[PDB]
Amino acid sequence: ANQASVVANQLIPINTALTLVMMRSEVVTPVGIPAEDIPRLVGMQVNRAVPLGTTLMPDMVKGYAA
Repeated sequence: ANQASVVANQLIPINTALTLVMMRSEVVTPVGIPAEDIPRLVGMQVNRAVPLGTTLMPDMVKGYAA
């Protein structure tokens, strides 16, 4: 119904370490990384450029394991 995922709040350049300003929470389909995980995502690097509005998927974050 409303499992919310992490969505890019701005273009996140390749290899950027994620900061709080970059991540918003939205109910999107397909479902991505749960919005509850935004704390854990801080400081983790993205392995591809992530355009504004894209859902962050598990495979996009180096070192992400849930």
